[PDB]
Amino acid sequence: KVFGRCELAAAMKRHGLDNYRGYSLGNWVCAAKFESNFNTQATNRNTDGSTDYGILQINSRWWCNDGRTPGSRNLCNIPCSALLSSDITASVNCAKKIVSDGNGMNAWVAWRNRCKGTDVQAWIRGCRL
Ligand SMILES: [Cl-]
Ligand SMILES: [Cl-]
Ligand SMILES: [Cl-]
Ligand SMILES: [Cl-]
Ligand SMILES: [Cl-]
Ligand code: NA
Repeated sequence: KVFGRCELAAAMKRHGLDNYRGYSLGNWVCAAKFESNFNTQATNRNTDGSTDYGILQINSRWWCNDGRTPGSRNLCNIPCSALLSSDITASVNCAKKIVSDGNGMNAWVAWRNRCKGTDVQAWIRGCRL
């Protein structure tokens, strides 16, 4: 599923991400835009053989099991394919664990390079929330 900007904002709000660990909703929408272009089916392979999955590009090196990342962890306790669903629940719940692990949203490279320090409220401007 390719979300619209305001559609995704509303879904993330319903799932408790607005101001989660102090990150306002626009941060999460901005991250998703640059990680996946709002596409739940996005995948990208990394140099070390791990793979990033879904709307927030969660990495199989630590967070999910895809059966092809030897020596990795599965800290969200899910198959990586669950992160590609049209229902964003699994991605949101795993993202909550990631953002709580000490480094905040700096875990998302695209957030750090394209959203951090910008006017992220623009990403939810005009949306009925
Ligand atoms: Cl957009
Ligand atoms: Cl915001
Ligand atoms: Cl594995
Ligand atoms: Cl949902
Ligand atoms: Cl933080
Ligand atoms: Na893994």
